[PDB]
Amino acid sequence: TERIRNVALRSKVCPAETASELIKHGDVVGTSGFTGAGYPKEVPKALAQRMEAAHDRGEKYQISLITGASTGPQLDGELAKANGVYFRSPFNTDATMRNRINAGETEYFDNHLGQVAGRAVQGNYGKFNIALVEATAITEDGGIVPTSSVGNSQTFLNLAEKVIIEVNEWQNPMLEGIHDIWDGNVSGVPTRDIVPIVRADQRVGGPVLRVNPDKIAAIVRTNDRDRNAPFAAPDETAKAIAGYLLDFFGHEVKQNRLPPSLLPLQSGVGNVANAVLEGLKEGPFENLVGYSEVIQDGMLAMLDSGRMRIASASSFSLSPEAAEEINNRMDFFRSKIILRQQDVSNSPGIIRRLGCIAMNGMIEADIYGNVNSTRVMGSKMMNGIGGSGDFARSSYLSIFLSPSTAKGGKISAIVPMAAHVDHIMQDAQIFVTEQGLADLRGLSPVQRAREIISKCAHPDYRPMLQDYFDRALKNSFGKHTPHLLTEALSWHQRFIDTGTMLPSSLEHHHH
Amino acid sequence: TERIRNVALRSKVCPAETASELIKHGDVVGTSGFTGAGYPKEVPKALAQRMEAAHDRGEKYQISLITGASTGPQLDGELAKANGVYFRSPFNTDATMRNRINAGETEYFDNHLGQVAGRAVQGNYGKFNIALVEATAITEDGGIVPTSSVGNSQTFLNLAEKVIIEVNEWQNPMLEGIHDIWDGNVSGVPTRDIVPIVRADQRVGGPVLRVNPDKIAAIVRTNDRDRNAPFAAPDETAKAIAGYLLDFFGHEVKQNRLPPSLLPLQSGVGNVANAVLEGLKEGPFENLVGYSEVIQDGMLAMLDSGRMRIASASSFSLSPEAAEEINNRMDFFRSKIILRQQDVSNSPGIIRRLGCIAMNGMIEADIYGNVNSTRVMGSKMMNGIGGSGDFARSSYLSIFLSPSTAKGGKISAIVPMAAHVDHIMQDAQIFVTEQGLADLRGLSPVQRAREIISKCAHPDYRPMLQDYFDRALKNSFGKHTPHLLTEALSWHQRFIDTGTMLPS
Ligand SMILES: [Cl-]
Ligand SMILES: [Cl-]
Ligand SMILES: [Cl-]
Ligand SMILES: [Cl-]
Repeated sequence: TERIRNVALRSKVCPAETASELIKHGDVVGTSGFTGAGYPKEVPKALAQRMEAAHDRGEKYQISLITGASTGPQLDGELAKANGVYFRSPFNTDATMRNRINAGETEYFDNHLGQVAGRAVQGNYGKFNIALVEATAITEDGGIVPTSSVGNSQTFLNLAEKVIIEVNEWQNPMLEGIHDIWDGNVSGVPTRDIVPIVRADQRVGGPVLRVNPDKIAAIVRTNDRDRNAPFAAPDETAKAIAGYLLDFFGHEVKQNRLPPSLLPLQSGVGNVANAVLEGLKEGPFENLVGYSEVIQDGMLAMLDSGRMRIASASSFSLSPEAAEEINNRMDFFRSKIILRQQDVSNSPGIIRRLGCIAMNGMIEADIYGNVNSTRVMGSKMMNGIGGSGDFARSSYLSIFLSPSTAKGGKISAIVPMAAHVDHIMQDAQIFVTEQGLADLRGLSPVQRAREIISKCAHPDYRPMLQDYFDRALKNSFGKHTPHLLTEALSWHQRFIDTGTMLPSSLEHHHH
Repeated sequence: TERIRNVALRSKVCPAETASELIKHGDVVGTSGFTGAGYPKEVPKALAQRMEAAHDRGEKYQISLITGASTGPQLDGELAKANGVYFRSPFNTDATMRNRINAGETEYFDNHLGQVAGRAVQGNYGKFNIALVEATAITEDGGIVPTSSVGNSQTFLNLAEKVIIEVNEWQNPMLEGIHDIWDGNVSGVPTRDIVPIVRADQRVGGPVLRVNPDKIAAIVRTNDRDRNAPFAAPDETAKAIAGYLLDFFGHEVKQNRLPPSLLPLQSGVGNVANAVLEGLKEGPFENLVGYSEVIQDGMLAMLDSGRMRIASASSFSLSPEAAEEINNRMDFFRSKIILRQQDVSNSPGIIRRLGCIAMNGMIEADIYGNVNSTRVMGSKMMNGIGGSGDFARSSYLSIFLSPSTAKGGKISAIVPMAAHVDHIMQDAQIFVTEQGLADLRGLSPVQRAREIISKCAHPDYRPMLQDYFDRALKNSFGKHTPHLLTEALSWHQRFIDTGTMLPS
């Protein structure tokens, strides 16, 4: 079937290589793409090539690359390989791009995902030269049907001087109808509109991105796959974490602090999220609802069994197996899923109104329960804050989940002081590791520290943590949040110098 | 003219001492009180005295004290002296209470002010045994008219098992009409209601707090004063700061990034605010609107000079001169001011929708523009995060303002690394000191550093910050946000060891 159903736009179809020539050195480029789904593929590959060729001849060729969130090898990967990106925002998971960022070759700022559209409209990223957006289809009246994510595509389409569309025949035609795109003022000039979402299954818009066809400078016909990350099978650490979390939910229900259907759930991806979604599928709950950033394997399974009734997200993040399953049953799952603009999926007004339960990963937390989601040793970027801030602060309950150690035991995920902070104490109420669960509601910092050390810290590190804390309590400038500034960051430096946070017994250590 | 206009409730009047006896060791007490305005006074004093006596006889006698925000000597002060508060939330400015907190004798957690009502309903502080609320009057229908703040009072009245009302004759009877108390589910069980505020001057509720009269166990007639802000004027440092900000706003308007009337303004608690407001009072921006937590002296003046049209807040924080001024002209000012529940004034959904400009003070910022609002040397509580987070993260523009130094030049307000973080990089776009303004929008952390160091840092400290940053760029573990962890916190330790951040 013909995917470009607007006859007039067919005249703008052309090869990827030619379309990529529309993108000039210094251009700010907004693209589709969120958790490895729905990013443009062929134009970025052709761009990277021409970039490398330019560079080889001593000619500068770099762009500013603003996305929904993370993309995949064909975009972030190819462009970072070509060294073709001078500035990147707001979220990346590609390893080559991460190396450019951590070497200072690509300037990076990881804005809260729900705020990116707003800040783009305010002009923070400068003037948008190009919007580059992947589509399932173009409708009879020139509407752009998105693919496996919505992200910021509508905002980029509004702002950009020129538009390039990739129509990807790999994406299932029955994605059409799954998106909800609102024409209301979510991220524009104040006063903004009330986003009137009062239930997770509510649609407020329509199925297409809107763009003036006169801005469309090229359409490229493509056929290439998203980045479908291998399924991260839960290990015993992930299963233990999930166990403690599910025990906690069951307890809150039995104490009437949560309904039996819990509240709208936001979860991440990976090992632990997968263990939690598997536990929810088997637990004593019913009629669950997702209001998250992403749809993952475990959510599909609950939508299939009827355990989950609806899942709202901005994107899919599926394994190949799960992708195949939803592709063969898009008719059924399309009725269970709403994909929203990320400035709506990550809207704090909505997250709070709905009372979402936030469940997020972390690099580390300190004994007072300040959380680092991004910067290893305080200076090396992992991925970015993403929407963890959007959700942690706005949620009914903010839960952080992590192995108690990293790097094969050589790093403790509970430290004296976090080397960088993404989520302040006030934005984190519950911590879960494979060692147990700390409930910090209503506690002072010293009381948080007693719970976090006793419930969450690994036994190999707990005596060092207790020693730091005990001595801080005796010696800190103030006793409200006790610290020893002489050693607060010394475990990290110890790791930098020696590859482990564990002390050597050839020198003294108070514990 | 009788303040208690419900005849039947007059039979509940009793002595402050007798009322205090309703409050038992271990109780959770929610009170009125926000920025030194509208907190109960007599029952706390009577309680404090009974607490000391009990301690002497060997009887434990402490409470949990949950407020709107800060109170004053009659409440926080007296209970601190008596050592009668085991836990305190969310915001304190009383010196005696601060000393209990920093000595570890009172447990404190400074929640975001807009979230306190919600967490209290959730059960985070435990069950509320008592709500102790100051009132201007009690209407014929049994409505409780608030005094100089709303705070969390509606929520505490809802939650508490027993209610004590102090009716304070000192408070102006013409406060009645000024408050807007919403019927809706703002902070209750999800799903919450949409709060239909789309304009800062929009009233959506009524003038009184609602409470079941069967829950009222005692009404205490009182007569005692709120705290006042000092009467003290902006010095050359604050005026320099206001000058840079006002120039910034001017450039924004000229570039069409702000309207000529700007956007609703949130002005933080502090003295740099006064400079800023005093600057706006005679600035080129007309038809201004406040959507804030508090009505300061500055705001009152603009409401007077017509330069500001309306101000929404949860509370008053006025000098005695300004207090006298508004109490002479309440009929004028009452039409210009709306006092709301703090979970409405500080609602992130509302703040974002209105597109507030947030202007807040700070202890320090690091060179990457993380902000500390609360904890000196990372461990010693000043006041609390208050509503600075609610507004910083939700605002259209998040501005932080500060002298570039503290303690007569012996502390730099710009440091290699903040000893504690309240506001992350993502929540701070603009910094202003008396040295200049740093516009960080669209910038990576190293780019932020270059702006903050060059524009904001004091000349005494700027070469030292540049030295730290340059060696970090060379030697840091990663280069995205360069640090030398062996010296990131060394300026703070140097201050602890020697009394100054300047090397010998
Ligand atoms: Cl809204
Ligand atoms: Cl809490
Ligand atoms: Cl709302
Ligand atoms: Cl920005």
